Amino acid sequence: MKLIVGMTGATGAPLGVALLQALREMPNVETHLVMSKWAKTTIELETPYSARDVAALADFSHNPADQAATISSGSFRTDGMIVIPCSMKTLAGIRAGYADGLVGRAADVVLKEGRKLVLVPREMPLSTIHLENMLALSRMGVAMVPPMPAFYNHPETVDDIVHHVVARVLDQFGLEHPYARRWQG
Amino acid sequence: MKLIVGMTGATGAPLGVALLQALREMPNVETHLVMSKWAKTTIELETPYSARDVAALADFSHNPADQAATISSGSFRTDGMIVIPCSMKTLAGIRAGYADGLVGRAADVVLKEGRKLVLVPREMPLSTIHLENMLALSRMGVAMVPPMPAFYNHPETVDDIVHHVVARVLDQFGLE
Amino acid sequence: MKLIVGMTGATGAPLGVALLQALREMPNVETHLVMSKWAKTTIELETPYSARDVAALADFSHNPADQAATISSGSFRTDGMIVIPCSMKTLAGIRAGYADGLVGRAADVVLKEGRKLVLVPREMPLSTIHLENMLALSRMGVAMVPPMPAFYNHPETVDDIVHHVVARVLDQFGLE
Amino acid sequence: MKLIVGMTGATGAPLGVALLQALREMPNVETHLVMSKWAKTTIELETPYSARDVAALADFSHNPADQAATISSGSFRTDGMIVIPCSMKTLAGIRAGYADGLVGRAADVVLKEGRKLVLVPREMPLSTIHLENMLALSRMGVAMVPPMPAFYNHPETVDDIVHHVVARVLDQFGLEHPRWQGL
Amino acid sequence: MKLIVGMTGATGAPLGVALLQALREMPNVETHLVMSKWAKTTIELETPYSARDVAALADFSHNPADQAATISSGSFRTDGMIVIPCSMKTLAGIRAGYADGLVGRAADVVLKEGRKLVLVPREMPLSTIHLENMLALSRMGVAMVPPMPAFYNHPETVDDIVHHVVARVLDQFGLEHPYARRWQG
Amino acid sequence: MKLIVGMTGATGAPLGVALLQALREMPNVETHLVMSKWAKTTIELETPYSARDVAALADFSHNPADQAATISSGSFRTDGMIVIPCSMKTLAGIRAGYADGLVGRAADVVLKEGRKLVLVPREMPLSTIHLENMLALSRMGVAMVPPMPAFYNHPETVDDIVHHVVARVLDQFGLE
Amino acid sequence: MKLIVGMTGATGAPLGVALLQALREMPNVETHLVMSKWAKTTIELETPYSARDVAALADFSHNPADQAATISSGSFRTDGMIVIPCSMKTLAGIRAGYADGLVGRAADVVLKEGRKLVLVPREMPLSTIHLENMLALSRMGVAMVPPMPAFYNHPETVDDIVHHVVARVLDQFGLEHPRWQGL
Amino acid sequence: MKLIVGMTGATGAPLGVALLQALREMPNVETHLVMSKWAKTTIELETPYSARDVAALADFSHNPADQAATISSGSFRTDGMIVIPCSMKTLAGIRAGYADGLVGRAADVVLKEGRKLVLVPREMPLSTIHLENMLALSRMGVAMVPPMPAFYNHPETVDDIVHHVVARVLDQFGLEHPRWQGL
Amino acid sequence: MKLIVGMTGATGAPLGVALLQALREMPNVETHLVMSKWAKTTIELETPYSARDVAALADFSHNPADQAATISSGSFRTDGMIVIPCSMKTLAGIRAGYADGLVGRAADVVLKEGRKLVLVPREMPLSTIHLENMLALSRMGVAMVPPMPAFYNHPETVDDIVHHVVARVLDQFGLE
Ligand SMILES: Cc1cc2nc3c(=O)[nH]c(=O)nc-3n(C[C@H](O)[C@H](O)[C@H](O)COP(=O)(O)O)c2cc1C
Ligand SMILES: Cc1cc2nc3c(=O)[nH]c(=O)nc-3n(C[C@H](O)[C@H](O)[C@H](O)COP(=O)(O)O)c2cc1C
Ligand SMILES: Cc1cc2nc3c(=O)[nH]c(=O)nc-3n(C[C@H](O)[C@H](O)[C@H](O)COP(=O)(O)O)c2cc1C
Ligand SMILES: Cc1cc2nc3c(=O)[nH]c(=O)nc-3n(C[C@H](O)[C@H](O)[C@H](O)COP(=O)(O)O)c2cc1C
Ligand SMILES: Cc1cc2nc3c(=O)[nH]c(=O)nc-3n(C[C@H](O)[C@H](O)[C@H](O)COP(=O)(O)O)c2cc1C
Ligand SMILES: Cc1cc2nc3c(=O)[nH]c(=O)nc-3n(C[C@H](O)[C@H](O)[C@H](O)COP(=O)(O)O)c2cc1C
Ligand SMILES: Cc1cc2nc3c(=O)[nH]c(=O)nc-3n(C[C@H](O)[C@H](O)[C@H](O)COP(=O)(O)O)c2cc1C
Ligand SMILES: Cc1cc2nc3c(=O)[nH]c(=O)nc-3n(C[C@H](O)[C@H](O)[C@H](O)COP(=O)(O)O)c2cc1C
Ligand SMILES: Cc1cc2nc3c(=O)[nH]c(=O)nc-3n(C[C@H](O)[C@H](O)[C@H](O)COP(=O)(O)O)c2cc1C
Repeated sequence: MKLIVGMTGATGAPLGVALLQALREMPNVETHLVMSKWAKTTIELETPYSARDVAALADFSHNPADQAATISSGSFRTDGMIVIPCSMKTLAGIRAGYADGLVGRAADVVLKEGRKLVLVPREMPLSTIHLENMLALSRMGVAMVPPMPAFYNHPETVDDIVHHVVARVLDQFGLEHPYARRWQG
Repeated sequence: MKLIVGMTGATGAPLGVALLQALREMPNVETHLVMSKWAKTTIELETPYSARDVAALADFSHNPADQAATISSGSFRTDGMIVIPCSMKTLAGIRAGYADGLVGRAADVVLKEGRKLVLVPREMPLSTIHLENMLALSRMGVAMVPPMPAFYNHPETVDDIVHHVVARVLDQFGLE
Repeated sequence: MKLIVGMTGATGAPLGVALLQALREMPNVETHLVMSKWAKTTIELETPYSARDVAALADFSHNPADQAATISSGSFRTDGMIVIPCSMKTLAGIRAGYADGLVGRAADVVLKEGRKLVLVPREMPLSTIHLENMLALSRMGVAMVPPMPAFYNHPETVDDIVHHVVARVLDQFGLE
Repeated sequence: MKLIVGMTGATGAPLGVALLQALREMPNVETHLVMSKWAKTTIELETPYSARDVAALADFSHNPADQAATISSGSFRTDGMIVIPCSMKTLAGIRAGYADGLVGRAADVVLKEGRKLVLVPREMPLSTIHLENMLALSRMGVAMVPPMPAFYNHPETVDDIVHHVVARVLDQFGLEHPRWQGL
Repeated sequence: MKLIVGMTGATGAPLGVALLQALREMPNVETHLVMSKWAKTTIELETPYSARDVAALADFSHNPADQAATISSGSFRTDGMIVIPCSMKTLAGIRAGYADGLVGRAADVVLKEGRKLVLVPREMPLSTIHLENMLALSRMGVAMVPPMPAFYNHPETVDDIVHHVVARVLDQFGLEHPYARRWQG
Repeated sequence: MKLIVGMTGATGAPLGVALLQALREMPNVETHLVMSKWAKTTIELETPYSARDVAALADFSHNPADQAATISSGSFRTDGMIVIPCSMKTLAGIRAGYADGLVGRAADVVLKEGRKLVLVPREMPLSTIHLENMLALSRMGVAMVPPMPAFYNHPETVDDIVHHVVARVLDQFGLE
Repeated sequence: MKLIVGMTGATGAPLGVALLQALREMPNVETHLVMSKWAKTTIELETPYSARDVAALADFSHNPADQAATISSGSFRTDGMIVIPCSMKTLAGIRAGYADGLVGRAADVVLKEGRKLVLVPREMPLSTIHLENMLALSRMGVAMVPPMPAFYNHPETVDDIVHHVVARVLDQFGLEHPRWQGL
Repeated sequence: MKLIVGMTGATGAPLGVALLQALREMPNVETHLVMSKWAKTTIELETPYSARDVAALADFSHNPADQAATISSGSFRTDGMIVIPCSMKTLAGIRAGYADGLVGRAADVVLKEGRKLVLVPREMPLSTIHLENMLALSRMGVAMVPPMPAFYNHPETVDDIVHHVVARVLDQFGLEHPRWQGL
Repeated sequence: MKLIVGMTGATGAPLGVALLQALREMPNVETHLVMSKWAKTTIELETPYSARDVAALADFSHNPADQAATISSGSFRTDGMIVIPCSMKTLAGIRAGYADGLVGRAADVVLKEGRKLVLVPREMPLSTIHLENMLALSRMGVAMVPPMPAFYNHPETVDDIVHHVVARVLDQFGLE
């Protein structure tokens, strides 16, 4: 299983780091990371990790301006892509198909190859434009997994919420997060 | 100021309790609470409070089946409504106009009177139907304020995230 | 009052410079300027001023690449935004939501927060694409105030036409 | 070349007058003028000219209520039409196809024959209805040429703006008015 | 507060007269009336007032063919417009934007300036065209306030129904009709 | 039977005159004629008749400006309406609902009451706008019976073509 | 000039024949004819001519089933196409893009190359499906020219109507057939 | 004739080079080239030529970031534009109207002036977003000319395919490159 | 594996012949060929082969008129279908659902059963109609794999271009 992990400059960099950490604990999974310029800023602000620390969580890390990277090619097989978190700018770019950098190009390629795209859109409030773009991509089979907190499993800390979101994102690829707190009835 | 607060059976009952607690501190605000049947289950499961405790946080607590409540009529003036959290079922009913209980009727009335409606939709993932319904209501000027965690202010506890969302919902009505 | 003034590389930088001069005559208004890269080219070709001169007309002048500026945050309260003049490319980015820089990000934020956005779109002719984008934004309550000459008040000079457009743009925020 | 020129009651009668003057200097262009009722009001308020003065600038002048004029039939060949300036009411009538007078009829005819219609829409602000109407006609190949002032060529007077607008309108028919290059 | 009051040739002229009467009793409110040709006919048929009697209820009255009236200009500030009753022809004109007379022009101007437009559409049955036009304008924020009778407050006379409609129309401008019979529970 | 016959200023007044002559041969049919201003021009250019002659072919001839005529009321029962011929402008007014005169008002009323409307649209070529308007009305059950020549029955004269169109128009109301 | 002329099984074979005769009088126009199967039936029933007679009126006559004809490729340059008259079935095939025979293929080719397609649609009444199909092609710049009789020029015979229709069809290609003025 | 030629970072730089060479053989055609950043990468990887070599094939070469170039204004008359090959990113930018660089701007200008835009879209497979974008521009009269190989004329080399594509692109402007007939 | 391979009369019969040759090198794949009437013309003009030669490349070759063939039944399990090359007319028939022959019927069945359909659409230029039909089918999950030349791997011959297209078509079914 080869997964692309795009990270983007929406607040919620801890979500990306945690997903990358959980992926690192699965040996059957090769990860290709692309951090946008603004994701690097957000990682540094919101987590104790640097961008290089996060890059080291992945098997491969590609430059966001590098349209000649492996994952820019359709013939280079992957099982899909997660953008976490996904900003409104990146969301809008993917919907329009304006593949100006590698996050956008890798996403455009994933879609043309029929591979799974999972977005973790984060913004509040959501406007009509945000919702239009989300719907357009949803109709195409793109999974929309905003980081909405669950309270039924009695979370206490931010980590509790992050890990639940990560588990529910991973569900999209039939992957089992080993600390998921699921509904029992 | 008169505000309708709808509570609904989406996970996130602490979101609604906290908004009610904040509003309680504002004497200038008259609150009209409508807890759905499933919001009572979610409150009692996810909070240390009972439905009756939450009811006591509001100036009025209308029965979710009472289509004869003051707020069911457009002639009764309010400043608008918040549904927090808002389930996909309730969202869908509002979009369709299928006003079969008081949460749905109050919302339909708010919309027909040109009053402010603010929804706190909570579901994950969001499907095509959810997004269709959300989009259609957004085009009508309904505020969509999902409980999206912000990390730029370095939250530590669930209370931190809850506090942030409530502050932003309050913002929709110029409240601090 | 807090107003964001975006300047964009459409011909008509004198419209933007004149608006900022008129705002500087109002001591109660805090102005946040964002000049695009091409707006600087246009200012220097069409006005007596340099980019620095125009920057000095506003309380703040943010870098058009700086997505961390105050006005990129929703929680930072403003009374809205004017893009004057507004090129088709900027208009297109806003309609699409492709918030690549601060003009785009500030606009996207103004819209999500339900604040007032006023665009001064300048292009001739207007293509199908231009009108599509204008129509979509208009349905959302975005004011479209193109710099259309009025001849009923018998203008004589360019300044007369400029002044009239500015006053009507100002009029959107109930200003004289 | 045969061109229909419609004038309409939006502010900007000076734009229509200057177009007719520019077309008057071109011998192998036959102009057919239709001034709307409210255009006469706008001409007289905004220019030093009377209605008859403006009518004299064109080869033919047709009554706005005359649905039996030459230009109201598609069998009468022309090279197209300019409405300058074009009010929101006239723009809406054309979009709807409600051809109540000659301006609407001629425009409707130009469209059905597949000839070139150029509109000079003027209103501010532009509402949702305005934009909807403009977009629907744009999709049909109707040129939308609002009188948007250019500043890159350093205008000083109203005339500078008016003549530039006229030049860019004329461009639609490949006609040269007596521009951007490098920087 | 400056309000434009358009009247139109749908049955229901008593609704217009009553709204104008109620407005006359509010000194903070300047009214600009435009009666269509057919409204004049309807006023004379349905009320004991003449058109001039109704004109005298307003602070200003403009000619329906007068595209040069104050209210035809956007720069002339008003707080909005009510068309009461609003015929299907007038409704259709406003939706198409075919601003052929002053009722239509003043309405078109109100919409371009972002001011409040309140329509009191009256026709029965409603056809697909009526409904299309009503919806198009509704999506733009135009208030659709058809004169539908309420029976919960136990009306007895036509006046009872007229005054309730008028009160509910006035609600659109935050104005208080002093004889409103509101729902008490 | 009560039928409204609208005449409109499209070329093809002989189609309208012939329809009225054929109806006058049916003693059970009460005809309500409304000739538009331009229909009078067309009748006088294309037929041997004057406006008065054509008016005398029907039981009633209402003034095209008279919005108070019997047929302007829905409660006044009719079996429907034919517009023959129907110009694009009249077709456009009906589709838009801009019922400025009696032809338009009578049509708008026929539609709201669910009565049968038959249009004989005449124009060549048919533009996008014309087809839009025709399609919209067609979706509502409005019959579109343009005066299309049939050559299978070997016509020789204009009257043969005219007669065939009239019979097929008549056929809409199960008439011979 | 190279023009494709398609004929189709709507009533109005006399319209197609008269178009070919008018084009035959024009030396610098090369006509390519495609008669549909049902058009041959309509020609023989409605005219004094046989199928071969009509084929002789054109420079080239292609089999309606021949998808290998010159006109079935976009590399073979023409100035466009007229389908006269055009049945609802053929109109629907073109709209759908279901280019089963040469009439549909040539029309599909004309469209993809951005050349001028003119249709002479004939049916009565017109249904919702007819109008939908006509509208969709109209939006793409396809001229819709139904054979609508004009009466203002005082016709007496069927020929008068036929020749006027032909003249107005030819107008689409700027060709003059051997009209409205004033009143 | 004045033609804008845009080159873009889709595979198929040989297609753009061959178009410029073919246009170079035509004296009364003035070509304005705009190579995108990624097009230079594609040229160098896929051809024996450098960026400067290709720029020398055109009369004018404009920087892709230069929004002040002659071709960025509608007052500067051209006969239209070819983007060859056209990436999905550039195709999407044009459709959206997001005219961030000169390729997008010139294309946006060509469209607003009603001049002819021809795109040579290349990607495989084509996604829903690609097709949506292509369709929206097609509706506006933008020619969509993907580099689809023909086999009926029996090609042997890559050059055979390239030159046929070029010929069919040129067809859009009525230019003859130095085809199907019968069977 | 069971694969349906439709061949259609677009130029590019060498693409279809090459695909069938590549499949014949895979012993686990049962191929069901349907050559259209015009595909036979194209094969004989563009390849060294006759229709019989191409038929012999597949396990089954069904008559393009035979709506009773095995693959016309949904209950007959397959892994999907490739149309290579796919003309605009065939593409149009599939999008419309006008399943007049076996290529159309087999495709309509593949879609109703939720099996994979891969079209190799070949035409230049692509008109509005072509793109409409392609877009509609694409929204349903139909893969659009037009024979687009790739120059990054430095091809020299027609066979190089052909081979690359085939491998990417194959790639849709996870084949080499
Ligand atoms: C600290 C901070 C927080 C931000 N949070 C969000 C957010 O949650 N949602 C969003 O759409 N953009 C957010 N942005 C704005 C984006 O970072 C900006 O639009 C940027 O251009 C995104 O580019 P990228 O998607 O390529 O990373 C934030 C920016 C800053 C600096
Ligand atoms: C503990 C629990 C959590 C739930 N969370 C959600 C949720 O997050 N989003 C949602 O749409 N529905 C959620 N539901 C399901 C809704 O309660 C259910 O659709 C119900 O019909 C909603 O009715 P109501 O909106 O009137 O309260 C949840 C149910 C349970 C019991
Ligand atoms: C002098 C000159 C005049 C221009 N005028 C316009 C114009 O009026 N409308 C427009 O959309 N673009 C115009 N542009 C092109 C834009 O500058 C270009 O699209 C640029 O990318 C806009 O970027 P921005 O919106 O961030 O400023 C002009 C460019 C130049 C230099
Ligand atoms: C002097 C004055 C200025 C006007 N300016 C405009 C204008 O700028 N745009 C517009 O749409 N209408 C404008 N109008 C209103 C129109 O004249 C009015 O809608 C009229 O019905 C148009 O009719 P017409 O298009 O047949 O001329 C103006 C009216 C007056 C008297
Ligand atoms: C007495 C009478 C009652 C009418 N009632 C209505 C009605 O309720 N609804 C409607 O749309 N038109 C009604 N009309 C028809 C309109 O008056 C007619 O369409 C007229 O053209 C409207 O023009 P106006 O809107 O400019 O006044 C009525 C007409 C008459 C004479
Ligand atoms: C002799 C002549 C022939 C006309 N023929 C047509 C026609 O066939 N189709 C059309 O839409 N308008 C035609 N018109 C133009 C209309 O008469 C014009 O649009 C008029 O405003 C229609 O108004 P009415 O529908 O109320 O009669 C013709 C006009 C003249 C005088
Ligand atoms: C003599 C007769 C008259 C016909 N007239 C028409 C007609 O007016 N309009 C139409 O759409 N079809 C008409 N048809 C039916 C068509 O001929 C039939 O749909 C046929 O399949 C058309 O095929 P084609 O377009 O390939 O010629 C007529 C058929 C017959 C035999
Ligand atoms: C050699 C290689 C081949 C590429 N081929 C294509 C292609 O076939 N189609 C496409 O849309 N993008 C292709 N790309 C990706 C684009 O180059 C990338 O999206 C870039 O941002 C396009 O920018 P531009 O249109 O300004 O040149 C390719 C990239 C590389 C490095
Ligand atoms: C040699 C030649 C090449 C053709 N090339 C194409 C083409 O590339 N695209 C297309 O849509 N049709 C093409 N056709 C036309 C089709 O063969 C025609 O539309 C036929 O009806 C298709 O039917 P089918 O899809 O059942 O094979 C070509 C025809 C000939 C004979």
